[PDB]
Amino acid sequence: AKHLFTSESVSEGHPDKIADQISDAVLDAILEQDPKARVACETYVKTGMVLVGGEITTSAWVDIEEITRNTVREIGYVHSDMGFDANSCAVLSAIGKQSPDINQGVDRADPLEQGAGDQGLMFGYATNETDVLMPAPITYAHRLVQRQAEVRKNGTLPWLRPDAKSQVTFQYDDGKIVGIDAVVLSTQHSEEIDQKSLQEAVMEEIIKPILPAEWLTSATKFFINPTGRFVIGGPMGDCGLTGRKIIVDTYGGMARHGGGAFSGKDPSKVDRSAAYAARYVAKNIVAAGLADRCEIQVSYAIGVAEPTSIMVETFGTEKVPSEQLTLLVREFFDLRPYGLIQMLDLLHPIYKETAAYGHFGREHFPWEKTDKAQLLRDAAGLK
Amino acid sequence: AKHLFTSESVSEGHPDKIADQISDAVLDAILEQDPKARVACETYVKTGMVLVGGEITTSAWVDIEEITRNTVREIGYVHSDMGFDANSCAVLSAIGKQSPDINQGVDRADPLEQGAGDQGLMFGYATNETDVLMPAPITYAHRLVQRQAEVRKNGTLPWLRPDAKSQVTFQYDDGKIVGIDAVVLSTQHSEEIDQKSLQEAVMEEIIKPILPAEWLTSATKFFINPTGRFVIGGPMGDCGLTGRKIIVDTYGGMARHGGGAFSGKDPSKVDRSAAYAARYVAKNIVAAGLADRCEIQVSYAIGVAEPTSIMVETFGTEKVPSEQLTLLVREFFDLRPYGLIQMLDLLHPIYKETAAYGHFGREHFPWEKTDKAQLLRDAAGLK
Amino acid sequence: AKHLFTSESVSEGHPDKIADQISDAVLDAILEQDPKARVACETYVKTGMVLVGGEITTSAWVDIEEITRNTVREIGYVHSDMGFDANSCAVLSAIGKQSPDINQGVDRADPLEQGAGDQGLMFGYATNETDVLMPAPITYAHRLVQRQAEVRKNGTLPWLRPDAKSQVTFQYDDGKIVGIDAVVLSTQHSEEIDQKSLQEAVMEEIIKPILPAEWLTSATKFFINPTGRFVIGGPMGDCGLTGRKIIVDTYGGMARHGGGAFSGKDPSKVDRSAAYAARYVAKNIVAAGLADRCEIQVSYAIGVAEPTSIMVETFGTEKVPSEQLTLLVREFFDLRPYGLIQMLDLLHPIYKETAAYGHFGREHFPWEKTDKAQLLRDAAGLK
Amino acid sequence: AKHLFTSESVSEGHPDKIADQISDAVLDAILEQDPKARVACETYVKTGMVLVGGEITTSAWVDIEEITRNTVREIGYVHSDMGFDANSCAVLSAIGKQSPDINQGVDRADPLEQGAGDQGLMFGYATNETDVLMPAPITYAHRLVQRQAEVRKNGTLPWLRPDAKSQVTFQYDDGKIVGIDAVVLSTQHSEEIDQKSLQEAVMEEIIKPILPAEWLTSATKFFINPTGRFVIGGPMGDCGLTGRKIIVDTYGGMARHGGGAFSGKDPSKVDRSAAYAARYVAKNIVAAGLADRCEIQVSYAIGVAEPTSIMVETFGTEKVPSEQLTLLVREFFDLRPYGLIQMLDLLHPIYKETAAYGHFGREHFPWEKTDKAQLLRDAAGLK
Repeated sequence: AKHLFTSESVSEGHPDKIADQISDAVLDAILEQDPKARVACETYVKTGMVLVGGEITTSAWVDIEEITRNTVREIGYVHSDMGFDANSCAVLSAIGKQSPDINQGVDRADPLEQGAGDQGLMFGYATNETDVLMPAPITYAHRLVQRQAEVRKNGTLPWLRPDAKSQVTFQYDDGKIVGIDAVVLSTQHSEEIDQKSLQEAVMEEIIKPILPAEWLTSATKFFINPTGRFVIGGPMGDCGLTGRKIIVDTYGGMARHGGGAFSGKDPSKVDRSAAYAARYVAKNIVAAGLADRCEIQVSYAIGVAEPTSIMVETFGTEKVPSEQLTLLVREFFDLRPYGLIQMLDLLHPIYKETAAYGHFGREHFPWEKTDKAQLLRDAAGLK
Repeated sequence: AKHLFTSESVSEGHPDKIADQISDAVLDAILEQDPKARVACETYVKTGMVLVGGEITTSAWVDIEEITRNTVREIGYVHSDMGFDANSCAVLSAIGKQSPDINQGVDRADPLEQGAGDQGLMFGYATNETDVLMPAPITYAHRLVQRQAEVRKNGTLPWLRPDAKSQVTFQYDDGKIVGIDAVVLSTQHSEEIDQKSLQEAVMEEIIKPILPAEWLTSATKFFINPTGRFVIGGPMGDCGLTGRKIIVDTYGGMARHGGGAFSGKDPSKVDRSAAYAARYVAKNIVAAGLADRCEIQVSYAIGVAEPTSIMVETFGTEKVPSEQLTLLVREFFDLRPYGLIQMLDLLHPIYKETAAYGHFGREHFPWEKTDKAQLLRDAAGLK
Repeated sequence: AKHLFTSESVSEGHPDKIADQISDAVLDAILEQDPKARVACETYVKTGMVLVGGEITTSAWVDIEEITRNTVREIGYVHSDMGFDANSCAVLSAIGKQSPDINQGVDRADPLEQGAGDQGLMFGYATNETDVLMPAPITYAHRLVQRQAEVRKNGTLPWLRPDAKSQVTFQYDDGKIVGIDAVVLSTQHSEEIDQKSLQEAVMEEIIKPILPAEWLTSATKFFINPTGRFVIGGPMGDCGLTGRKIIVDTYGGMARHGGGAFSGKDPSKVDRSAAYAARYVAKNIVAAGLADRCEIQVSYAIGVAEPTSIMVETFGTEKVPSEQLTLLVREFFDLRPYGLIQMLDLLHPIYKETAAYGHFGREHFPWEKTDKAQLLRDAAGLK
Repeated sequence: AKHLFTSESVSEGHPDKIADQISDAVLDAILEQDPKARVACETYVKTGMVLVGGEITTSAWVDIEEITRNTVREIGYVHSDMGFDANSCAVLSAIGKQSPDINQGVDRADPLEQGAGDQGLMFGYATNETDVLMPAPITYAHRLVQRQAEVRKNGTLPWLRPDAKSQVTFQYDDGKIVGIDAVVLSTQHSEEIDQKSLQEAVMEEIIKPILPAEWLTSATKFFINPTGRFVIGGPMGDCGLTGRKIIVDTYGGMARHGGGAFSGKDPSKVDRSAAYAARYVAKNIVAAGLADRCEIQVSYAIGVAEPTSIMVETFGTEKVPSEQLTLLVREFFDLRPYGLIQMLDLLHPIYKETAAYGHFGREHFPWEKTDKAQLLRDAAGLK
């Protein structure tokens, strides 16, 4: 039953994903020295200023002027003829520090893996459409621009200044992907490149090697780079702030995504840590037999680490009844907040990368390493 | 089978909304001198500062320093131990004024109606779930703390500083409406009101005579601020950020959401303007009997008028098989970008009411009026 | 009786003189549209931000983002490889606007050329050592860098990025300048120029044509460009704010300079307008006979446009007694504040230039046009 | 012959000083972890904001956000209708941390004592004009509103908000000391005190028992705030600015002043450090009988230890003909830059007391101690 869904992934580059980078990048050293830190990181960016604002609390003492500077080096904005160089661009910073004690915090927490957390409604999903478990669109969006960040940096094309937007559409007939409608990839590029050669370059080294031609029709629209030219890119003309690029980070479109800001929270801010657990259970369910597609919802108000809701659903997919799914899950991996810190050893430095390419997708994440998966087949049956 | 859900909200007090309000307020005040300006602003607010940074094209001159200022005025913030006073509140303009022809990022159509925007994805969702064709957990969340305001200006309960977060937690059975499981208010109270004291006048006056009394279980969990001492609130401690609470700005958690910029953009920018129109399509596709819970996707590509993908699920409940109506929409809801503009009488200041309390929700703004409805039933067949 | 005094003039370029430029440059259009405006203009500059802050009040409505941008074009900071380009450098702005009425102002003013002004102690001086009336050092400081801004811009040397510091020393034996000890001129320059050629270039096209060799010894030290190289210049590594480069603007060293911020005040701020009158009388006295060297002091508290003090002194120079000097002066050109606005027609746009090269010195200033000069000889005698 | 003078001052309340205070406070707090850091900061303050922007080299980590904050605390600003509260006051770091070797601008000597700085000019001036060898119009200005503070913390007159401008207006005859002509206080008063009411407790308690009563004419003009309603004061309306009140920071108006950076620089930067030392030379060259009103110039050139010009006028009154003592100084006051450092025991936090109320003025800081004095009299001849 015919559908053609779409998704956008923007690469590190597009100002919102810069922010995400500075944000967590203050967070990583402010964690590496003190993983018990509470930190958030609302970076604003545009034109000449990276404002790294927000509130911290660690033993650690992170330098911000270079953290900020440095990842703007890293993603590659270096002379003005692009649009803000890493190095004559002010970092200002308005980080409110409270002091590092334990007691009157924004909750109070006391036996360790009980009693805790804050307000937000975090969904999870994984599904079998893909080789690893993410909906087919955001994958062949994210991947696409991830070859863009391979094929600038290494020296393959010398010309793709890295603010790249990349959209993709899949002709959803049934359960499977029969077709894939239009690949929209715009990429910023030097004054060197006449468009016909970019129109050519993109399709060799960025697109064709990562779109599986077995789907690729003779209906499928290449829309590479459509508005004239792109030279000035990154904040030079536009404005960009922390992670309101929030769909692209977690199932581009397909995620019931219950209000939630991803990068730059330490892991006691539940909107993030708790929601990774919502992935860890969903995938862990899916590839292990118990259904063709799994989604969870988990939800907390402030305080009660006894979680206010577990809305598991499959949409006509399940192995046992919809109820026994829930049943198994609950007994198997507790999602009280300081609980999920523990399950997958979170506060040690895995962050710069969660900003930029896929917050879950690359098989090296604590939330992504499917493990207590094959331990689900056994209580369903041996499957 | 049965489910629980949750849907948060924040008042005109929560930093993120206060910011968002200001950005819509500059959008708005830019339109009063003319509507045809492209204009996006983004604020960041916290502590002692609001920076209204953005890129504006317009012949309007509006002095942002006033607009920021009496907007924070309209949120009640005066004697500073209420978080930040809107008299000392610093104000920084970083809005880049471009006049009506040399921008980076323009290029266009021939008649008005064939133009094209920048790219992305948008959805909208209806349901006679409750009154309006909102999925009324976000709505009973919202409505509940629509009353925090009513109170402040109406004198009656006096000590409420502006902030309100909230979660309604409904349980749901597979049809229409079962019972409340939990409901919470966090208002930031006066210094003067005793903790237990506050709870009750809340109970017997904010919460109940909003939140619809038929469903009241002997186990409806009632969290009036399990923290209590919400007092240094407002724009302190958590920072502002324009255009972040997108979910509670759009459809409980019940929304399939696109990445994106609801507040702070003129109705060219099809981030917002497609996803307003996708309630014009949704409410209507319910309102005329032909389903009972649509969600139509729209997407667009930059440098194209003809959109790239449009899909109206029907979570069951379709009173026409399917590709019939998805021609009907194609027949009389011109999804071409500038088309929408003219469809939704969108070029007017209208907008500062948006940032507040659902964009679609309230019966006023043209995005929920049942205009094109019986014109479908008699069209998809003649019934 | 031997002395060797020094002075520094920095060119437009050195961050403090940038500021001075942005400052008055907001002031000129905010005057051109409304000369009755009160405006001040504390621009901060460093690295990536020009902050143009301060308070205004006009009918006018000056754009600031381009004013700010534009004079950073003007003095020539254009690609990053210098240190902040005019155009990916944020201008932010925090200009506090009051509204344009007349009554409760920071004084109250009522018949026109009476009753008025504010607190400050403004000295004036002119003397005969120079062709026009300024002490010999600041002249052969200012002039020097003013050939630097001729010999970059025009295309003579293609290489002097314009943040130039220039110091000069005069062997003061008696009343006259018998000698001139050391010309210290550092100038910023491309990676093109090996120093020996700069060491050569400077002495042809910048120094020798403007130091009168008739003084120039074979003792006189050229100190051109001494710390290694200068490439990055202007705010790129240092920080710069409005007119605290305050000696160089008014008799580099030799001015009793009674506390006072020059650029970017409109002319009801007495520290500036009133003090120009302190020049208009001193020069007007000097070249017209009545003494070899004249200095005045004038001084006001807030309010009483009847000026609290007139400390005229010559230091053993006078034609009549020191007293009759005062006597003539008083009868001749009144220095109540709204008085001196009038004498020399000040509020019409002469400002961008008062920041940068000499606040008095170039023979086209209202304060500098000596006129009621020859009308002093007559009441002394016919001399 | 006779003269009038004037000398202003501002308290720890006037914006410019409040800023200056903070910048010296960061300088200071940077020295506590080590003295050898080059460090310059500059603040800008106003309304809701303090940005401590600057360039620091140091191994110290000091968190500016605290230092700015409890400094504005120490200026008394709390309940916001007193101008700006120092709890909501936003704080922005733009201090560029460089570690101990690759800077733009270093290059140096071989022993410590032959090093060189950046360039400029400095003067210092003594007189047993009144007690200390200050020209005590700035001093009776200063001293007078040194008492505004004494009062606030001592409880007695309570309603004084922190701001004080002031002008003493002395008349002078050609020798020692004649009569007061005028004296004014602008304090910013409470909302509560009646205008006439305030004047008198001012009169009979701030002004008199500072300002030395012998000289009290039947015509000493007494301006207690001819404006009266000074109330919205502090850092509002006129902006802050680090390092601007240089005259009232240095020598009435009676100072020959060099351009420059008294507050906010470590004692390398011979802006400040030469002009502290030129009171060590001045006070001393008076203190040992050999003149009664010196002013020695020093200057330096960048890339030279040996200074470029040094001159000790004697406005008459020289008890040694001249070039004799100007060898003596050359003999035992090593004016070579790092020399001074070691001469003036300058590498210590000392400094936040400086920004307040004369740099030289008070008998404590080594810049007014009569160390080398009788060691001259017996040296310039043996008397």
